[PDB]
Amino acid sequence: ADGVGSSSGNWHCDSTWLGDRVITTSTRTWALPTYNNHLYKQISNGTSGGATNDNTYFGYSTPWGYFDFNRFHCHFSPRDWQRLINNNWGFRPKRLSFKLFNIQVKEVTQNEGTKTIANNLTSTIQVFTDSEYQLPYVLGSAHQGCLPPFPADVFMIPQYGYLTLNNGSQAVGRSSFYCLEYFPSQMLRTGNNFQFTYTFEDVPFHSSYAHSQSLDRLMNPLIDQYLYYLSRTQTTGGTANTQTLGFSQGGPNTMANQAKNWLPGPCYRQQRVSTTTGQNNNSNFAWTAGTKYHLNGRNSLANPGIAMATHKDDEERFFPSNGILIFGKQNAARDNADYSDVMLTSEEEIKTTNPVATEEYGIVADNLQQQNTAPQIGTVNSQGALPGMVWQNRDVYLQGPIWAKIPHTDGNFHPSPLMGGFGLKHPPPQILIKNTPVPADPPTTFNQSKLNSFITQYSTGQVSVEIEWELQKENSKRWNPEIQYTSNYYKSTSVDFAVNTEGVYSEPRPIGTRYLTRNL
Amino acid sequence: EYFPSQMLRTGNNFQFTYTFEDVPFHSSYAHSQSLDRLMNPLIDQYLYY
Repeated sequence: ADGVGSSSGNWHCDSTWLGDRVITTSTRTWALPTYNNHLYKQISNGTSGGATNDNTYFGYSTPWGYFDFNRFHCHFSPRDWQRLINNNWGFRPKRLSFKLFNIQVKEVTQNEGTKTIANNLTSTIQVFTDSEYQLPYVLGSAHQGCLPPFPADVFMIPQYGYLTLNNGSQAVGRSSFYCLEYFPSQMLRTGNNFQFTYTFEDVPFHSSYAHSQSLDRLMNPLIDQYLYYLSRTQTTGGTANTQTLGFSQGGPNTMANQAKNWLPGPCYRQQRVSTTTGQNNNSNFAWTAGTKYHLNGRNSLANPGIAMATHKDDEERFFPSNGILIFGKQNAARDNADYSDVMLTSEEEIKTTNPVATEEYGIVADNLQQQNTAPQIGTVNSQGALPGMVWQNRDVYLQGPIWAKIPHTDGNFHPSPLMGGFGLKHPPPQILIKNTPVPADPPTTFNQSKLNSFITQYSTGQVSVEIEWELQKENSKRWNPEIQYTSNYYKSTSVDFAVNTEGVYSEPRPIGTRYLTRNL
Repeated sequence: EYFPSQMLRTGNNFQFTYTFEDVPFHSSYAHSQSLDRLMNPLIDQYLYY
């Protein structure tokens, strides 16, 4: 049975590689504190305080907390991530299991200056999953508070909150309030455990590979085309130079002129920034020159935006202003961190199919030329979908997110999340957890006011998550060797992806998925 | 007049049936959230700008 003196689960951290499948399992130790002193609170921000209109909000913070494993380093060790990206053309999630076990509730009393902590054996926690998607879904915004990448670390559970419609700092009639105690929930004492299972819906494999061809090079280099293009509008001669028409076939020496079947993907142009700072304009342009969208009178940066190549050849010092993912190095500051404290990703691989984020999409015609008027052209800085476009998605990273919830709407176009990962109409459900309030002694004459005098408590336990992943094997006939992700050979003060002398785990660099190649 | 047609005198009647093809439900509702507000208001992101 389950009692005070027996454990309700075991520690599972493992990975198993079987054929076309890999199964990861992770266990961590968590600590859960009481939030808001058991209260729900209205929160808002408005111009009155001095915020700009672009930052206003209205919402609620709750006493509850939630579990989040939406980063890949929750499930994969760095060596496992190497096995995946060097050997496979793609992967996708299939199913998951979740367990919550070995739960301990503790009470802390304050007397004079000294603080003491004891067990409370009869207290509970409450847990439920939102399986019908009835709550605002705050997973998928890339918040802090996921399970830690390193299995020995103990993490704090984050507080749940949400936003609803606002006008300035005020609410409107359509604004919704939610009470989370209004769902069914399971209550657990120190001997109880909790578990559920979930199945992923069909989703396309993430493409982990780069193309070894480019979209404008798909032709046979040895042969002419049978089609023709207009090669000459004027006679080339001694003196006159009158109007003429002349035509040529496309061939090996004019590839720019040949007829083609396909177009590069869409473009929304970003401003370019150099990591060599003396090359940048001297001014503070991050917001005023930023790439933005405009919704209901608010301006919001398109960050990272649609997938575009970070730079062209030999340009690596440049990046789009708001167009890339940027991670932190360990102990990086929250505000105004220096360039040496952060890690910049590069989407450079998709340069074959996708326009570079800092250039125009192309050129079109402005006017109607004639004998009287010379022709004029114009530059295309944003281009939506054209028939014949092909494109790649943004890459995924070991530090980065896995899935997002597709918003429930009448229409969408190519619902792949812009921060990267798998779009899901029915994502893995969110998991809510709370300490049950325990009153301090009531008065001995009746009073109708709600009791707000409590014994301070927190809880701890273990959590397990297990995901099964499907693999897509690499089939290539390429003769020469591939690029692989590898560790450095040379000696160093510390080992990458390990602890230091102080005990702190760190991740030296971001690692994407695209190493193997494939024909376009 | 180049199609087949049914002719009716004062005692006759006419009828037919039809089945709609699968179509998505019209959405009769407004959203209570906005697209730029979907985040958790209490927590920082781990990304940088």
